[PDB]
Amino acid sequence: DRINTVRGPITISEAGFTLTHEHICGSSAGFLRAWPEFFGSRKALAEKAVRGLRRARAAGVRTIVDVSTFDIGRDVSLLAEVSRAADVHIVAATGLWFDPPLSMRLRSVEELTQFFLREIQYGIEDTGIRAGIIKVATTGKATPFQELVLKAAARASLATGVPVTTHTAASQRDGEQQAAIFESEGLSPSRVCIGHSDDTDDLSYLTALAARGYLIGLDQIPFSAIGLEDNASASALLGIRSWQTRALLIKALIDQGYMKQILVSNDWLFGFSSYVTNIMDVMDRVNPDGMAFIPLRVIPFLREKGVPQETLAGITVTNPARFLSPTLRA
Amino acid sequence: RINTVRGPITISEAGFTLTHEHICGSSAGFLRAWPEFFGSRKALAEKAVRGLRRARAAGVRTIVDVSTFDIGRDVSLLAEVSRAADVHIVAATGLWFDPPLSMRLRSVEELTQFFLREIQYGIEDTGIRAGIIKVATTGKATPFQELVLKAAARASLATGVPVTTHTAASQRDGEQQAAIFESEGLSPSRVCIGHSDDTDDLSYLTALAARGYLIGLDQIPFSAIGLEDNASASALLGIRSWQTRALLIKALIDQGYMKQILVSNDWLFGFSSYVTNIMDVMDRVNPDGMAFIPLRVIPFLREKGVPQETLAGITVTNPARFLSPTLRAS
Ligand SMILES: [Zn+2]
Ligand SMILES: [Zn+2]
Ligand SMILES: [Zn+2]
Ligand SMILES: [Zn+2]
Repeated sequence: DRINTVRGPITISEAGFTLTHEHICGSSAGFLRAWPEFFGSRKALAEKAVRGLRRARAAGVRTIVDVSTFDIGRDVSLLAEVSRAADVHIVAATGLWFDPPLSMRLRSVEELTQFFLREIQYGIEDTGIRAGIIKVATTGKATPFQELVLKAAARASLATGVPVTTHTAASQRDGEQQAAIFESEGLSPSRVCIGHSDDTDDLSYLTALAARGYLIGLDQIPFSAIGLEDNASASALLGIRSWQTRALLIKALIDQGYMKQILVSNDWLFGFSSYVTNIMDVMDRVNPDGMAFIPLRVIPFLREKGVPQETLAGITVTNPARFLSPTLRA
Repeated sequence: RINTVRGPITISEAGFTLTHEHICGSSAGFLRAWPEFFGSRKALAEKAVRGLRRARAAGVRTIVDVSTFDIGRDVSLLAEVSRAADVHIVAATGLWFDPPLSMRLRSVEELTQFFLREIQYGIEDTGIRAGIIKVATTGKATPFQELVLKAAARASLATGVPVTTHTAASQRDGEQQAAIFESEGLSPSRVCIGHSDDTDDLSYLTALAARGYLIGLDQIPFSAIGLEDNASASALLGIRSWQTRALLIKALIDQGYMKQILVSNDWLFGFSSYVTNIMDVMDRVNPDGMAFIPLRVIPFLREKGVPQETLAGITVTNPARFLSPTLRAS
């Protein structure tokens, strides 16, 4: 009956409209503290984040889930600062993404389980801030280390009730192997979001996962390099499908009967250091609305396509609350 | 003056100096996220303080902690143990073998700016300035490692701070490193070619020394003799005896290169980037820790006929000439 945020526990009712896959800053462990000038300054980054969260809040957002892991350079002290300033709840994450350092890559399943548990049950670093979600990643068939991470995430979820959310390459149908590994651990699909699922046009891939009880993360809705296709780096990151094509997958899954299984987000951020230097600016040029893109553009778009407001409130309020509220078994 | 974690020191203050050491071999952010890996931060600090006090009692006055950003260098911890043990510690900038994406994606100009920040401004928000630049290859340089070497040469050329390297001596890495450094105009007198004790190729070593390079014979206690079937320890430590490594010091002395020699242990008080208990295995191999050089190597060389004055030149005179900022130490 409580969800952990960077400001402490909140009720299901307090979470309200929740974006389930976002970032304050996509970076690397230790990088923000070592080279804040990469972002102009820590101050400038903080300011940009407060502005964006305030705009999001004005558009209706009440909570974001920051799925930045240790190796995404998650700085929960920065999260707490911006959450306070903007009055938007922020759920922090544990887990590991694609850039684990050696001190992580060398660890056993038992050790990784202890680390994820520490961040959920005790706190992150010395902040006392506890993670409310576990983030994991594969890009095609899991490496041996990625298997350890998936197993450890499942075990941490099974001991705490905190859910697991994933990065996939939806083209490579990764959710299928992620699912297989989670189920081998006894994890309920009700505690798992298969993320970046909006990157495919193969509806049958999505429906098969949904039929199994998985949550489906349609979470890069504004990602498109339409208008900048000759920007190789931007095209690689954003793809060449329109935001409308991505958004229409939400309607497609509603129509199949899977509205309760849908989670929607922007996968936005206010700083971004793990890619080409100015990728943040390019992204802002693509989507000036930032995190407010879902409420301001996507919801009205789906309404115009015939989706009732009530269904959209279900997807953006009810589903996230059911996903996040700790349980074995949602 | 030479920048230490406690402030700039004069040449006269440096005394007996171990030029390639670590307080803790880890990964960026790792110590702060998972201090229990080390028992606790307190336990790690106590172990480091005990170890430095032992080194000091054996005559050590300064160590150069060549831990980079990606070795998880925590300069706040360095300052803490430096003050507690009364041993000078020089901190490092540069990059080693585990750069995260936020480093790997950076250009030569951006890396140069980062290294310069840590030398001229300070490390993180601590105001502690680096007194050396650490770089690394394992065989032929990767494209990224080339950028790191070029950026290190540029930062050295702007500041007078020297560059020290990790090599695979068996692959004669020193020759490519030298070539890249000189293609940037760097004086060999500002460069220590490190881990040079893992070779029997005296002609490779003397050729470099003759060109003005400093030769880092810096892993003298590294040996898995008595634990050869420990795959992980033998991979890290090798099977070359400590006596063989030490006799290379005498070999270079006997060929007239005493002024080009730098000696050290490459020791540490915590180690998280390898197998979990590697620190224990290492302490079982070399209970003297950083006091191995003064307690074991020096008397061994004395017994082999090397005059004390030569050993003082190597352990006191050479490191001071190496560390004191210049563009040409001659
Ligand atoms: Zn992702
Ligand atoms: Zn993301
Ligand atoms: Zn090394
Ligand atoms: Zn080292």
